[PDB]
Amino acid sequence: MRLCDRDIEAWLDEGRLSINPRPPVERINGATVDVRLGNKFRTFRGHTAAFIDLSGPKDEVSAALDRVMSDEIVLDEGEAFYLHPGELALAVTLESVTLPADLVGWLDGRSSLARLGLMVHVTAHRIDPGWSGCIVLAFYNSGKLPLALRPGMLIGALSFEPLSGPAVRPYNRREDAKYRNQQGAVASRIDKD
Amino acid sequence: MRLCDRDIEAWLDEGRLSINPRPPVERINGATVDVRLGNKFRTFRGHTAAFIDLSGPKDEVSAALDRVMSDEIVLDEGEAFYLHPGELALAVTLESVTLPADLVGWLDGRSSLARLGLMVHVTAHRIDPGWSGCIVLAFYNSGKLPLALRPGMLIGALSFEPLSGPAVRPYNRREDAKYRNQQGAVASRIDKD
Amino acid sequence: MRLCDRDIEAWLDEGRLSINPRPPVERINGATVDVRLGNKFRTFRGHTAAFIDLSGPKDEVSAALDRVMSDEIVLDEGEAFYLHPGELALAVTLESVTLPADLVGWLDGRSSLARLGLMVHVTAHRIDPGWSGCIVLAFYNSGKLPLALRPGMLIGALSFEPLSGPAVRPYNRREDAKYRNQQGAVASRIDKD
Ligand SMILES: Nc1ccn([C@H]2C[C@H](O)[C@@H](COP(=O)(O)OP(=O)(O)OP(=O)(O)O)O2)c(=O)n1
Ligand SMILES: Nc1ccn([C@H]2C[C@H](O)[C@@H](COP(=O)(O)OP(=O)(O)OP(=O)(O)O)O2)c(=O)n1
Ligand SMILES: Nc1ccn([C@H]2C[C@H](O)[C@@H](COP(=O)(O)OP(=O)(O)OP(=O)(O)O)O2)c(=O)n1
Ligand SMILES: [Mg+2]
Ligand SMILES: [Mg+2]
Ligand SMILES: [Mg+2]
Repeated sequence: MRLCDRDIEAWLDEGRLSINPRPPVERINGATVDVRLGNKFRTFRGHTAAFIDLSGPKDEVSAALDRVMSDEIVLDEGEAFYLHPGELALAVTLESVTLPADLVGWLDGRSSLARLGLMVHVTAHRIDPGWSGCIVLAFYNSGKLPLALRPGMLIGALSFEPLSGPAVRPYNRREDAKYRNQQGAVASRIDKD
Repeated sequence: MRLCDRDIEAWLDEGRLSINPRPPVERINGATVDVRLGNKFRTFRGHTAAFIDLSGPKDEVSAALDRVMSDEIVLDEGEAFYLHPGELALAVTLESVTLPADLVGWLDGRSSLARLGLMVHVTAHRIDPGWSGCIVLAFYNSGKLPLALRPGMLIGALSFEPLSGPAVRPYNRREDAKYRNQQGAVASRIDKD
Repeated sequence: MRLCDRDIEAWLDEGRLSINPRPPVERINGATVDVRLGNKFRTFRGHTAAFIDLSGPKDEVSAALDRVMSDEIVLDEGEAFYLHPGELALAVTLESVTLPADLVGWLDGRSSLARLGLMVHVTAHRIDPGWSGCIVLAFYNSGKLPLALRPGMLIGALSFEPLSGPAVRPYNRREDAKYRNQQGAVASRIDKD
């Protein structure tokens, strides 16, 4: 079961969840809240490493991640990020989202973007109970044209699903959770497994 | 919850939910209804533009979309569409689906297709409450072999999820909704943002 | 509605849902159970066929699938599977999952893996009511770096959703279901449509 729009307006009013800044009524409809693109990005520098050993020694993996991740890219007023075909890039939502322990969220892209090949997640679209922060986007252009991405554009949508009860280990309280406090286009922390 | 098969049917029998043509009992099972491939398609003509400015002047964006989108391709009797690796294409379901205001739908592909790299959407698989029309598919072949797609084949599945209450702004009543009355392989309408 | 962590443990304790071997308490949190990577894999040999006719004559599609699928790869001690960008591969979960008729499951990847371009499904991530078996993974590396995959690593997550009632035609009792008794990195069986 997903919250319908009116109830998404209720839970937000009651402080039962937060979306900050709160999108206006034109962006909350059906069973979703549209979210917008942030202004921070990250690309990959493949020429500095041969591969990433996903569950290899913690040192080697971290040293490798730091080599291949560009610094954070902050776009000027007016400026675009050009996502070319076959290029993976990290980005972030403009909105911070905060979920309570008895709610899980789900990130969709958009059908208009799908029809041009833009994926807004790479089979990871769950926003956990107790989550609090801006959502990091993993963009991939699977289409035939480069796509200019500009801060503020509508980039996806969130839907919300009550859990069967409150989670006993929500994200804000789990010791080995990787992405609390995340505020920009944060790189993989697979090294922390 | 999602509706189980008997409850999917019950909803079809009451007429709230509607699928046209209605698939037989052999294609409604577990918590899904199988859907089939239509006969309309669209490809991209990248050579006529440099890029698409997703958030750029409305006039630029439409003019560019019209140049890159092919003529609808209509396949007659057992003609195939050849989806080659790395090629994004648009297609449609054979079935029209109509949802009421208190229900949201979700499009899956198929495991058998996944194992050959066929994606049936590009992180956009929500069918909204109030939606009424054929579903546009954004195909991408991520595998190593070209795949021949024929009309009538089983291409995906739908599951259905009651909302917490009836949506106040369902898709059929919302004024800036892009894809009401969708009956073929309709191209992106990101220009109408 | 998804089961929260305490409710997942309760259903495991009841036994009609089951995950063998059962992951410890550290791996069940929020609304998910983490799953791990198994030791069996498959690649494609494209050089033996021109294409696969998804709904062409049964005997010629079974012949083509047998020619393009490698036999099963079983990795030796401390050995890795190297997933190069743009290469599709099949794998399997370490865990066997068994769901009852009144429950559907959903496979996520991981945000840490998404941020390096690793997809763990190809728009097919529904685990059906009545399902029983190891889950076959369709991996694709959409990133810039090859990724070394080692058995035992955390590869994804499962969430669980009660159905409106028990399915009348769950997966275990359905005569044209393709993937019961599924043990390794089983190849597409699209030829059985
Ligand atoms: N594979 C898909 C997914 C969705 N849709 C349809 C069903 C939805 O109810 C509708 C809108 O989905 P989105 O909100 O993701 O699309 P947009 O945001 O691009 O359009 P809109 O401005 O109308 O919200 O399009 C479709 O035809 N094919
Ligand atoms: N990543 C995944 C997703 C699903 N499955 C399994 C779980 C499902 O219960 C089953 C069927 O999934 P689909 O209906 O998507 O696959 P098909 O339609 O190709 O098979 P079938 O004809 O049996 O419905 O396969 C899997 O092993 N790995
Ligand atoms: N597109 C997404 C999807 C998820 N997340 C956030 C929301 C989740 O609550 C969190 C964790 O998601 P995963 O469990 O899939 O990520 P990991 O397993 O890699 O991290 P962890 O070790 O914290 O479980 O990351 C995000 O920023 N962007
Ligand atoms: Mg929308
Ligand atoms: Mg199926
Ligand atoms: Mg996780």
